[PDB]
Amino acid sequence: QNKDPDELRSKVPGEVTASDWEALVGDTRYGYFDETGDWSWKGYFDEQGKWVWNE
Amino acid sequence: QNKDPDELRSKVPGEVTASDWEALVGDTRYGYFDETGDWSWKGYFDEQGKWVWNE
Repeated sequence: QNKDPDELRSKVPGEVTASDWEALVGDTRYGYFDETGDWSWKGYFDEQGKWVWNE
Repeated sequence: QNKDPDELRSKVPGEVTASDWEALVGDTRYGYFDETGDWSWKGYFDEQGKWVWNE
């Protein structure tokens, strides 16, 4: 399983890679599957590599 | 000379590092300074390394 929202950040600080995002695909803490069946995100990694939300 | 936002993208494909954002700092297209001098971002890089706005 994945880490919880407050804590989560990229394996390496300041560097976000495809793994940092793909680990989160399908995990409904971090997004949802839209009308068409397409993953959409509820946040993103910031310059630091910290995960932030949209709102 | 940063590219414009539709064309912009990460220096190394499949990877985003601070330097990719560092180049944008003080490019008013991509963020702005508040009155105390903090820089706010108007968007972020996505998994493909493309700029996207906080819509």
